[PDB]
Amino acid sequence: RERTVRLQYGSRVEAVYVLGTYLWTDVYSAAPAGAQTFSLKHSEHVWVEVVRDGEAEEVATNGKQRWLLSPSTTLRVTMSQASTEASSDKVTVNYYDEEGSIPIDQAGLFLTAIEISLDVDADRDGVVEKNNPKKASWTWGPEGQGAILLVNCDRETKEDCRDEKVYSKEDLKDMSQMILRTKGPDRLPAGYEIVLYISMSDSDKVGVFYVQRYIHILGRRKLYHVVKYTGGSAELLFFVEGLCFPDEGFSGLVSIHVSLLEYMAQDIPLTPIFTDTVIFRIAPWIMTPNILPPVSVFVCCMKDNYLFLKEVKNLVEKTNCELKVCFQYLNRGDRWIQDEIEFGYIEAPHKGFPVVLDSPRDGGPDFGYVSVTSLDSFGNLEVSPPVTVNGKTYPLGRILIGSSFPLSGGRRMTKVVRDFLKAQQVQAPVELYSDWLTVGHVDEFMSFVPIPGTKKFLLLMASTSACYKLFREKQKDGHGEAIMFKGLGGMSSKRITINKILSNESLVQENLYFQRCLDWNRDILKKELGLTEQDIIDLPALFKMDEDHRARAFFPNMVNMIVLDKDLGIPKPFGPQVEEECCLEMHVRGLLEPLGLECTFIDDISAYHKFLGEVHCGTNVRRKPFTFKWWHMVPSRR
Amino acid sequence: RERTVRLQYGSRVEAVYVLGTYLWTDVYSAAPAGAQTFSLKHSEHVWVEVVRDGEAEEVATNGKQRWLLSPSTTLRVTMSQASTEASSDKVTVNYYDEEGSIPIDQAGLFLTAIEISLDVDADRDGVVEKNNPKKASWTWGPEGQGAILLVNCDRETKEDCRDEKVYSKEDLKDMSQMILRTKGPDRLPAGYEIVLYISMSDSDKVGVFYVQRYIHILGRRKLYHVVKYTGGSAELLFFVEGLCFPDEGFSGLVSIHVSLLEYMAQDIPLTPIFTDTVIFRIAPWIMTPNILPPVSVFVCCMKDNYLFLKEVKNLVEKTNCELKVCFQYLNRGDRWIQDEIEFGYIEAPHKGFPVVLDSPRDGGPDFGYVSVTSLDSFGNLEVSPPVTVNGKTYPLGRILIGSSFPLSGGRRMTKVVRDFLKAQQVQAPVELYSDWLTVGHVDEFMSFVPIPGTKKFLLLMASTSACYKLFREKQKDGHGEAIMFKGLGGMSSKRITINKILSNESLVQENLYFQRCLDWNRDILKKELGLTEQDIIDLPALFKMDEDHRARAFFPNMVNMIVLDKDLGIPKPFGPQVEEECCLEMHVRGLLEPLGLECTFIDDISAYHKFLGEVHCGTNVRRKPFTFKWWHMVPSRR
Ligand SMILES: [Ca+2]
Ligand SMILES: [Ca+2]
Ligand SMILES: [Ca+2]
Ligand SMILES: [Ca+2]
Ligand SMILES: [Ca+2]
Ligand SMILES: [Ca+2]
Ligand SMILES: [Ca+2]
Ligand SMILES: [Ca+2]
Ligand SMILES: [Ca+2]
Ligand SMILES: [Ca+2]
Repeated sequence: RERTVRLQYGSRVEAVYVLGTYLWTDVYSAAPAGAQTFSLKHSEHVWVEVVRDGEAEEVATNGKQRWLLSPSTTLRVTMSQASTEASSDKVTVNYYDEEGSIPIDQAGLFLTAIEISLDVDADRDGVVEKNNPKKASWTWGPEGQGAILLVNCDRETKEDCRDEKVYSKEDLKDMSQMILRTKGPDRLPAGYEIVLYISMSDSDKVGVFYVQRYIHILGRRKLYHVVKYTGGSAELLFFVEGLCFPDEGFSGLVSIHVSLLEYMAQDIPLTPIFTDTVIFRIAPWIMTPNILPPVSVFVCCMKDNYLFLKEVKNLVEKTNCELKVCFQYLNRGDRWIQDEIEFGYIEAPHKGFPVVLDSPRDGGPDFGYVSVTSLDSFGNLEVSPPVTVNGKTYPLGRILIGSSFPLSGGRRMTKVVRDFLKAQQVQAPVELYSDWLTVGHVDEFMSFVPIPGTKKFLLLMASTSACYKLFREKQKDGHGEAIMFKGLGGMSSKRITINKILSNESLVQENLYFQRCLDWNRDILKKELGLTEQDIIDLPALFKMDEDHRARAFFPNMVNMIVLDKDLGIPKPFGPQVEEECCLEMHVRGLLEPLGLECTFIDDISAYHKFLGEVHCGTNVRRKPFTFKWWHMVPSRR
Repeated sequence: RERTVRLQYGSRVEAVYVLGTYLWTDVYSAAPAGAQTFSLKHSEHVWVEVVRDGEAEEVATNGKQRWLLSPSTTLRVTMSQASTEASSDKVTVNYYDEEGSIPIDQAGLFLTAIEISLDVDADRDGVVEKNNPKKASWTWGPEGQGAILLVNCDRETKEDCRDEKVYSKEDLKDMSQMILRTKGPDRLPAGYEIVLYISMSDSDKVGVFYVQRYIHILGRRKLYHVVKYTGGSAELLFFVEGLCFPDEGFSGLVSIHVSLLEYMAQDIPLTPIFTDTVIFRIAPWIMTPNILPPVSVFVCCMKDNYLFLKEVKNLVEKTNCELKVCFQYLNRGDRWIQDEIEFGYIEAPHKGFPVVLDSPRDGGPDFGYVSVTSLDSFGNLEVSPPVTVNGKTYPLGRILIGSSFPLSGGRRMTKVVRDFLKAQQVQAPVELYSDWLTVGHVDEFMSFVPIPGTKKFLLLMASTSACYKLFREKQKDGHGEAIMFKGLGGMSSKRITINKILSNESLVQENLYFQRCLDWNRDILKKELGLTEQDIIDLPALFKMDEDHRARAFFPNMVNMIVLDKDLGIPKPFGPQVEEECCLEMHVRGLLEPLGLECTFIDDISAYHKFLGEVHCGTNVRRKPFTFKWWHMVPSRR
């Protein structure tokens, strides 16, 4: 970076020189009228070149050499080390007339060299390197560069980013470090100051603190901060926090600048002499698919649903997971832990923590927080395992959300949430068709499970055709009078049997139609996830149709299951009993067990004595993040 | 693309098959209970494979072969040609019990194959190719692909895109072609229709017409159109227009879909069976730098400014350009042609036209159209020649706009215009510092000129130091009493001479300060344009300071000049006369003429008898577009 500094006719010029720049110096304007040639002297630590029409020659500290004065003959001035109190850094130019070798005038440049660098960890190893040449840019990929910021959604005691205040030093651990490194003499020369600043636009995206006492110096309603200069080699440590996630209209990128400003006069703005810039990207909110290792199983249910709690506890005891049990709240649905909460995470090189998206129906440390229809529930939000589709890899998987057909006039998840998920970018969301379901959640018809002992996975699909095939076989086998819902006393008077199901003509037509809805989804998943029929297992399911021609479960949907590695908690179907075993249970075992999946059926409905299509319990599994670092992905240009 | 179609127990299935897809067919669900094996037959133009657990074998039209019934044994069904009236395309599956070789039941699939493709010129040669496999994406660069749309800002008789109506067939020439190509029998089977559609979001970005009668079928308040199906090989020609340029919040990309919809029942939404998508990018508004060939010179001035008009006409007569003369209007400034109008262009493979940005102070065919401060004027908007900066090429140059320092609280061009220019992307704008000038326009201090006989160019910078050096030389030479403004009778009583200028102490300090403002710009231009001192010439300039400490010209700014290749119209400076020639004129000739630039001084101030810092005339040159195609650029990720 070349910077212009002119000698003044005939007055001396004093200037700060910032290392990493060099000066081009006009000596011609300061020459008195009539002068012919010029000579120069300079001090030890100042390098000077005479540049005549593009050709440069280094000049000695004390030479007698003379050059013709000319607009195209200039100086180039460089310094490789900062000034100290022992420095006298200068260049002095003498001017000569045609007649005689004694100088007729003199112009000089007194310099104070300083190092100024605003530094961040742009190489993404968690430590702040000195002046990374790439620090002003942000690039994706394994070779990518530039610093990362976490949204500080934490709380120690709204969330931590809600204000401009910092209390716990623990908070600073969530924060990215930014260091202003300087070197120079005891003070800046008269008329200079160093100022950190941000744009008005980024002022709601960031906050910056300086440390027993943490001062908030940039952020909401603070766009600049004058920095105190310390001489010698000094470092000022700053901590930077993100205030919000990428979204519609916010890419995730923010910038912080430091400038050396020169005081000109009263009422004149100060001149930026030198500016250094660092860029941060705020880390996206990321979702964890069923293939990732489980950590904690969160469950909600009424206090007296005893079988559910015993059977969930038993399942979890087969694993290394912890069980967290939560009951119902006045402001939350019976399923709220599944529907109102989604466990994601954020990651930076230095730190990461799980982060919960919380969407209450009505209404900690390193667990972060944050017209409507049923499709806005997080039962309607899933994510696939890592996939490759037509050569394009999605190392974090793809987010799936249920919707309706474009021209249908049907329900759709709110634009605000869809925009949020799309803006995270690294999960490249796909819309499925959930609006044929009364509740409208993708988790009603589909799930993913890992295949034990491999790196592969399966898509599990609800299938009505599988159920009808099975029931027709059992009927052919002489089991037509086999009764469903055994043990649910509130269903007993209905006397529902395989015969009674198979003879219901309108129910058959309804379920053929629902199977078309399932198959439409099957095709989208196969296309957008790069799946073949070998990656899919069909689980028998059955639905009843409402007045809107939407489906609700006839018996509990087995596809919505707790996946803990090889161990699966599967909703107990209460299917027809053949030889004192549920034919639905036996059929599901026959599909899954050969692959090394272990099935545990979990009864969440007995406590209610009947099943009308609604489940009153919910579960959500919190998982370890992907090993793959999000910043190593190269998302498509948006 | 694999699509799911199940045989129905035991009822026949009729389906449309779209070429470019294949069907996976479940034969197991339709089998009666107890059946053991199955056999199949199929017609000549239907290819059938039995796929047993991933392994596929082609099956003959009439074989006797039997396979074990099984959920994992399915059919794969493909067709390579559309159906005609002579077609009977079918697959028939027979089912067998354990005992006996006579079929116990049968299920069948009756098919009608059709070709459906929505086609655009994605390869950017101006003709619409058949089903470009890249047509659903848009990529930058010489190897880039996907179709281009023009904003139809034209008018033949607001602009043409302002409504949904089309009159002149000439209009359709501005429009991009989109063709729906189909092939099939006389009619679609019962229960199907073909529908073109767009998102609500894109409905204000596009419009689509179908042709003596042009019907507007998609656009504002029209999101879908049912297409009439014609049998045999048919093509429906559509014309597509852009309604607006890329902007803040609009990337420039729009999508159009066609779907085959299947009617299910009353109150049920129709099922999209097949969807094809094309994407367009709306061409950006591009600015033309002074290096590009001039076409027309537009000029405005009062009717009686005779010298100006004679001298401009004389200049233009040295070239092949046409002169267009415009006078003053009540709603427009004296400079309006320079300040309120900017001539850009747009280009698509098929067509391009110049497009004017019009910003009236108060208030045709293939010339398109479209708190505030002085910085919003287009005197404050320039563009550099093509440059390369640190290896990064800007083949269309970079847009330059004047601003103030970030922390100054000074003036800045309105966010809406800045956002617009940034969104065009291909000119990668740079902000300079213009706010030290009373009027605040970059064109007051800087310009570009080509170097005749080469591919190179020069930056011209106003310089106060150059003026002081020259005046001090002339004074030393005994010319101190040389008078400026000779012939301007309204300046005569001031008796301004070189001596009087040089002895004004406060004026010297003001101009040293203005030279610091110029040099700050010089450094930004050198940095952001990749320029060295060899690419720059300094023109003498002088300013007076106002109460806000901002500059206005002391004598006419020569840097704002008409550039027609080697020929330059330069504002006549009215500088001090030495030997009956203007010393400013002679000095400027001595700089430019050796490079083969021809200088003509143009007097725009004599008609006013004095110069107070304001010029009452304006010029704007309309130029040929770059040879380089904008879509061949690869802009940085935004
Ligand atoms: Ca580092
Ligand atoms: Ca925190
Ligand atoms: Ca806080
Ligand atoms: Ca924390
Ligand atoms: Ca969920
Ligand atoms: Ca083409
Ligand atoms: Ca038009
Ligand atoms: Ca129109
Ligand atoms: Ca036209
Ligand atoms: Ca302009």
